[PDB]
Parts: sequence; structure tokens; C-alpha cells
Amino acid sequence: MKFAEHLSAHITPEWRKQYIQYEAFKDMLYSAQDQAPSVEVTDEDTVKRYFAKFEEKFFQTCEKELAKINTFYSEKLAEAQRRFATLQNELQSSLDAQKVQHRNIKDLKLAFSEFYLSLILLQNYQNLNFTGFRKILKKHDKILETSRGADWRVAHVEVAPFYTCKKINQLISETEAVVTNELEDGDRQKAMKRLRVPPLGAAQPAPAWTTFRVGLFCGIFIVLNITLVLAAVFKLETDRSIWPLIRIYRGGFLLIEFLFLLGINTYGWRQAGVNHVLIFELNPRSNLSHQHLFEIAGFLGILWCLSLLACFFAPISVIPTYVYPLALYGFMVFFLINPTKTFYYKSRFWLLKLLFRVFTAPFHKVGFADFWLADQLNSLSVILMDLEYMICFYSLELKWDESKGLLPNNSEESGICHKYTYGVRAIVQCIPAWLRFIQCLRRYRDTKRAFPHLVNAGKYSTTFFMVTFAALYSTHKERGHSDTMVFFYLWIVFYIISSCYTLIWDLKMDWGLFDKNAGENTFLREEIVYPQKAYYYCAIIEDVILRFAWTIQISITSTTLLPHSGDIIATVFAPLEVFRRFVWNFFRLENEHLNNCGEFRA
Repeated sequence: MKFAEHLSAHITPEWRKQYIQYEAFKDMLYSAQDQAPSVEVTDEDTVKRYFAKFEEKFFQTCEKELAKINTFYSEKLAEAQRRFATLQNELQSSLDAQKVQHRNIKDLKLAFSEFYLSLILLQNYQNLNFTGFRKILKKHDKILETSRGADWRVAHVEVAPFYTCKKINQLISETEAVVTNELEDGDRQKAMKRLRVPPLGAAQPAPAWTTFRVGLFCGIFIVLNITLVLAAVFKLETDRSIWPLIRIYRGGFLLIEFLFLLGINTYGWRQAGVNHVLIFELNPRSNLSHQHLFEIAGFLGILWCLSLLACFFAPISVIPTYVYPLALYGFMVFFLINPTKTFYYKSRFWLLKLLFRVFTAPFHKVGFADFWLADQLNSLSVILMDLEYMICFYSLELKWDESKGLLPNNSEESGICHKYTYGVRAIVQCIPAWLRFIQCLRRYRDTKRAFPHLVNAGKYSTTFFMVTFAALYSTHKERGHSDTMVFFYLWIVFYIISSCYTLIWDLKMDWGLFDKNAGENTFLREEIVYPQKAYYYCAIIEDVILRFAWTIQISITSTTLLPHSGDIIATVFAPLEVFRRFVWNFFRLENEHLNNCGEFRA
């Protein structure tokens, strides 16, 4: 409870195998103590021999661990020295050539800032390794009631190069001096702010106010949800088409669920050790933990619930009901594009910059963050459809001259908005598929490698064909023309091939599972990061079920049952799709952390 969790939390995720392995030492010590022959029943020679053998084994494995630590530290120090030499030569050449430039200076600053992080991590590694060598030896001395542990510590631990080397501190001082004198023209305070690192990993507690705000937004959200359910059961005039209301408000709920599940994903990545900071190319000093995502999700969900309640209750009769969704979505879009440096300025503007590069894909280099956001869009494709439906409902169908808005009279109300219109919903349902397809094409063009990339481009071509044939079949269905059966069967077969193509790809390369090097972990990867093995199997089963999702509905649709059956299926499968994306992110990030899965770093 003191040093086991301290080591498990302050460890560097990429260097886990290079630490002291405190837990194994503790378990071995406890097992050896518990397996003593007898206090008095057996001879004193027997127990002395047992203790001597255990002492020899403990010192042998301790020597092995110390040698491993020494070799790792020496290799890391050599790498740091080489990197410092190359970076200093680059700076010397650039400064002489100086006599655009701002971009070069900023890149040099970033390179210096990242090099300082490596030195800090190495220093932390040294400090953590000595602390564990003093604790485990102390525990050995106490458990066996001996003093040879302290003698071994004095003899070996404070002789190895991993403890007597001071070049890391000298390197840090030289780096700080170089940054202060060459990059900032004095002003050590500004240089130190850029270079200094906070406690990283799971070692940083979230501020109390952020957790309090998360709790406050969660409780208000729960109470508002209960009130919304009660109002739906009791209020509402029954004979009004509520379908536009929850079709418009479906996108907000999907966004709220996505943000909550993304916060859970961030928490899981932080705890399991799979670092999303390096994969997403974020600065390790300042990051968004799960608490910030939870707070954002809670605030936006509170706004969504308030707008829905205002729609149900209509507190003020001078304002028509349809203003509330407009106000809610205007606030949602104004929060994102807030020009002031308030309310998560850096995160929101990084997101906006990424959205600019994800919506103009072929003209930008494809990193992980922009690839990661066009894969997340595929699951939030109902949000775009909801936005288009809201725009077409307000601009074409809504009767602005009459007080009641989104809830009109039930009889014969059908308008283009709820149909494949003239094909608008089809292209708005592939837009994310188009973005991913063109991103894959750009990656293939830039790299030249067409396996990871010519493949994974037809995965979204299957979505293209799926949506196109669904649109054709539906359009032939409403007008009553013939040849619908052929289009129905083409829709069926293309959904089959699309689900099989992205299901095999999901488990083979995106997740890394089903590899010939499974070993003990049957049907799993050679090395797993998440603690329990049951998570992977349940995730595989759920992904199989949740990806083949059209099956459950078609049956419902085939029965139809006489209600608006399709709308009940897509308002009960969209959250399932978001949950599937949330569970897919975990293993995508884990595979990328373990074995560069998409080749986004070299």
C-alpha cells in the first residue's frame, strides 16, 4: 500500500520490464518465509540450510536485476548523449545560417523540450530504482532477521554506474544553459517554464474543484433525466408527432454518450499504461485527464436536458418551442469556436485544427490524431444525419408562423425530411466513410506501401456501396417501381460483406488479436496490457454482435409491427454503435502502444 502502488503508478509505461520488479521479489520472500520446514520439529541444520539456499537465490536474482538496470541505464545515457550532440550541431548550424525562421525556432524549441523530458524520465528511473533497492533489502533483513541485506546494499548498490553517474544532472544543466542563452536571449524563467515537467502518469491527482464540478454536473444530469422521464410519461399531448423532437435531440445524446465514453477510455488508457500522449502527439506536460472530459460531457448533457425539458414544458409562451433546440445547438457550436482564451481554449482549438485537417484530408499529412477522428466519425454518423434533418426541417417543413413547432399534428405528416429525399442523406451518411477512404488513399500515395493501405481503403468502399444500394432500394420502394427485390438482395449481400470486412479487420490488425504467437493467451495477443483476460473475450463477442447490428432491426423491420419501427431501431442502435466505438478505442490504442499497428511512428 506504500511502495507497490507507488512503483506501479510512477513507472514509465514503455520501460516497465526494465524496473526492479518489486512485486515478484515480495511474493518470493513471502512464499519462502511461509514454506519454512519447521521452527523446532526439524533439525537446526535443515532450517539453516534452507535459509542459506534462499539467501543465495535472493542475492543471485538481485545481482541479475542490478546488472539489467546498469545495462539499461548505460544504453539510455549513450542515447541521450548522442541525441544531445546531434541536436546541438543542428542548433549551431541553424543559428549561423540565420545571419520560416519562426517555424525553425519553434521546432528547435520543441526538440529541446522533448529532449529535456527524456533526461527527466531517466533521472526519475534512477531515483525510483534506488528507492526499491533500499525497500526490498530492508524487508529481506526484517523478514529473515539478518543484516546481510544492508551489507549487500552498501557493497553493490552504491557502486554501480546507475547510481554514481552524475552526467545526467550535468546534461540537464547544459541543456538549460543552452536553451536560456541561445533560444530565449536570457530570461531563464521563460525557458524553465517550457522545460519543467509536472508529475506525469497516474501520479498526478486531479484538482478537487474539477472532481467537485464533475460530481455536480453528474447529479444534476441524473435528476434532470428522472424529471424528463416523468414528464414524458405524464406530460405530452399524446396526439402529436414526437418523432421530430427525438430525431433532433438524438444527436446531442449521442455526443454526450461519446464524450462520457471517451473520458472512460482516457481513464482506462492512463491506468493500463497505454499512453495516448505520445500516440496522439500531445505535450506530456499539459493533458486532458478523464475528469475534464467527464466535466465537459456533464455540462453539455445538462444543457441538452434543460433544452429538452423546455421543449416539454414550454415555460414561456412568447417564445415558440423550436427555439430551444436551436439555442442548445448554437451554444454547443459557440462553445467549440469560442475565440476567447477561456473554457478549454487549447483543447478546443487543437480539436478545431484537427477537424480542419480531417475535413480536407488529401491535402494534409495523415497522422494518428486525424486518422483517429475520422474513424470515430463513422460511429457518430447519426449526428451528421440529425444535423441535416434539423436543417431541412427548419428550412423547409417547420411552420414558423404558428406557435407549436417540433410537435405538430399527427395526421398525414410526411415531408421530404424523413425520406432519402433526393440522395442528400446518402452522401451525408458516407461523408465519414469518404474522409477515411481518401485518408487511406493519401497514406498509400505518400508511403507507397499498399498492403496496410490499398486494403483498409475498400473497407469504406463497402460502406459506400452499402449506403448507395440501400438508398436505391428505398427510393424504388417509395415510388412502387419494380426491380426492388434485386436491390434488396444486393443491399443484403453488401451489408454482409461490409460487416465481415470490418469485423475481421477489427480483430486482426486494429486490435492485434488472433496471432500465431498467442502462446498461453489463447486467441489473444502475445502480450496483453489490460489486467483481466475476460475483457478481451467479452469485447470480441460484443464487437461481433454489435457490428452485425442490421440483423436485429431487419427482423423488426420485417415484422414492422405497424409503429415507426425503423426509427425505434436506429434510436436504440446508435448508442450501441457508440459503445462499440468506445470499446474499440481501448484495443486500438493498446495495439498501437504495443506494436505500431498503423505505422504512424518510425
